[PDB]
Amino acid sequence: MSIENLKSFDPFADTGDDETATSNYIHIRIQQRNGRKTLTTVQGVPEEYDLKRILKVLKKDFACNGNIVKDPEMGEIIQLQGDQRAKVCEFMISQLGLQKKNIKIHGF
Repeated sequence: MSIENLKSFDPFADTGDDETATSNYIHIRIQQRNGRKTLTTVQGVPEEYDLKRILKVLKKDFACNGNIVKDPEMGEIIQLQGDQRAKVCEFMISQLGLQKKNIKIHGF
């Protein structure tokens, strides 16, 4: 037998936030010719996900050609072809870890 030693409480504490610089966490530029061929570019991919990992998973998922390009603004614009825009955004954020601190959208 014991003397009031059941259901012991324990600490929990909390984490520590920290902001470096807000302006754009994920770039997204769409381009079309008012026809059928749909194209969408994206940038800001982390190191954990290379162009080969995104091109292999995208092409294997729903055949989403995810190649890379070099623009005069940076030189790493990941070009993604396919009518799965909302998908690339849902998969990018869901895979990035709920990243929405900022988004650089292009204006055509």
